[PDB]
Amino acid sequence: MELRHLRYFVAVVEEQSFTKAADKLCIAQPPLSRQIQNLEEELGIQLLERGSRPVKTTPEGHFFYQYAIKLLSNVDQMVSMTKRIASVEKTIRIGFVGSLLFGLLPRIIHLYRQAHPNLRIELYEMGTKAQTEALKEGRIDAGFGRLKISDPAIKRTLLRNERLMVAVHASHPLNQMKDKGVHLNDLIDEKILLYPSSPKPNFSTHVMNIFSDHGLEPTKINEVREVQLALGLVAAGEGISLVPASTQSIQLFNLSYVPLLDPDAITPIYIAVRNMEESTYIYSLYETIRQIYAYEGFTEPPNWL
Amino acid sequence: MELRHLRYFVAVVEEQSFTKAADKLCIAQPPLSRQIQNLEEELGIQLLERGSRPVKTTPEGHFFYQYAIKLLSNVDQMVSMTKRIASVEKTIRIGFVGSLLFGLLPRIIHLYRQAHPNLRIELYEMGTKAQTEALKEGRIDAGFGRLKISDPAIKRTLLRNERLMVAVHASHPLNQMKDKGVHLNDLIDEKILLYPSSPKPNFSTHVMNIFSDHGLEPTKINEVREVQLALGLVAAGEGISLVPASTQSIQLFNLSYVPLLDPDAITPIYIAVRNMEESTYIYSLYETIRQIYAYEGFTEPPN
Ligand SMILES: [Cl-]
Ligand SMILES: [Cl-]
Repeated sequence: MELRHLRYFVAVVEEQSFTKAADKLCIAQPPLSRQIQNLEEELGIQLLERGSRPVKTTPEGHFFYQYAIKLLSNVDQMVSMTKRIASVEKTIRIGFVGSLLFGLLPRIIHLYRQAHPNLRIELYEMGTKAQTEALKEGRIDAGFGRLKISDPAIKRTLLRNERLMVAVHASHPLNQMKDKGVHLNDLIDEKILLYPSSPKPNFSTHVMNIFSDHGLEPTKINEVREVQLALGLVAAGEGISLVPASTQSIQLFNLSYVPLLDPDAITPIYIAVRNMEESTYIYSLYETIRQIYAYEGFTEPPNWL
Repeated sequence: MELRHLRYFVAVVEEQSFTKAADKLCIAQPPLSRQIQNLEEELGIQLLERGSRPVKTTPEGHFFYQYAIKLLSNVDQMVSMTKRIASVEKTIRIGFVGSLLFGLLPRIIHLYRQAHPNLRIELYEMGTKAQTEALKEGRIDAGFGRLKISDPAIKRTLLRNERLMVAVHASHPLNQMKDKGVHLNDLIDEKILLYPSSPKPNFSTHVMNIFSDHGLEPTKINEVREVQLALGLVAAGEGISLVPASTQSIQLFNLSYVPLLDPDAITPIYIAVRNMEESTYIYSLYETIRQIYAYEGFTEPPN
């Protein structure tokens, strides 16, 4: 038998009518009656005095109603009880892009971590496209990326614009311009290393937008898998690359970082959250970004609160 | 006739009586009435209602008044302009891109002409790359553009960030969001008409960039010759199109413009001058823009 068999019987007994029971179940009278019939023909006992109005129970049905109500109610309790032991431990899932690993994100996470010793924190290297998908889908709670998001269900805050830099070998003509800087236009015809080869749109997309925003489109490009390969290939003299300033966490012999003069040769750092987000766990993260930044001397991101 | 007659005629219609107009000019009304009489016979047409004392003008008389306030207003401009001329004749050459003709540019230029009555201004339509190599060579002295410029021989300053908008046929579903606007995301699958088809970079580049900033690369795209075509075709039920806000200068039956909600769905406007530029004419140009920008409630920059 079914619980549906029971809920139907119970609705008929209480209402003492087949109509007030089918309407309160939002079903038709025929299927309702047929199911209780199927219940009776399965038990071998008649529960209802059918034909006598208002509908009432057989003595056997009168006992069955009492056990049925309890059993339905114990199903209700089971479900509830089962839901009480489940899902105690709070988890915050944070998505981020690999390039952000060389900046402040780690120390930010560590601090937030000290602030919440009872919180499970899961970290996932993901791109902005996946982050947006994972956010809307609940899979993550806060994303960090370099590429703006086109999606109304999501909200981006710009945390800080970060300066682009030209990684060059030490013998390169441009290295003579290390102190002062070069312009994007000075790079236009060099072999340029773009990275990562990871799913678009990634940092290579951004670099190209920067050149395109400045009327430029370099033909000598060569996409490479990762940032260390970029730098590594540069320090072997394959060519130049464009990297965030924070990437200067990586120093390789004869690898020389060189500023850009173009006021808009910048890569922004965003935090993305679901549009209607309000967890104190995210604001606490946000506050932690504000705390670290001031500590470091960057301008603070604006008020959540 | 003489200016006397027009001035004399102006006061009688401004101040509605013969004696009250005579008070304004501090002269006798016996000859004043003769002068206005002397005007109508020369024309061979009456200008005022014969005997009516409210007072009021005739069909042809009223038209003449407005013509007169315009002429008299220009004789003052003749007087005022002639005192502040310049030195026999300089030429300032200005480069701009076509899309700027729909915004505040021509009104800036028009008011600029007024500051320098004797100045020969020379307008040249050209894209950014061409404005660069033209400023470096002296062939222009300012360049109004929509593209960023890796300098360094060139100083550019951001004047304003014009909103982008989506041109759509009024039947299009997006047109529901006419007073609420949309996001680029909604355009991902749309038929998008990019303009123009000149040498790149140009506005199409920019739009392809704007989409790129946001992690979007549309596939259903056509590049068309220019803005009118793009709009024309949008009306012709051919697709959608991304325009600067000022394109709404062009209005077509069943065309409607949807605003974009994305914060960076924008088209910047830059003046570009030679790095070491301190000419008074250019400084003057800067201030006209600030003058105009102020008038329209927009932001002034430290130029
Ligand atoms: Cl960082
Ligand atoms: Cl404008």
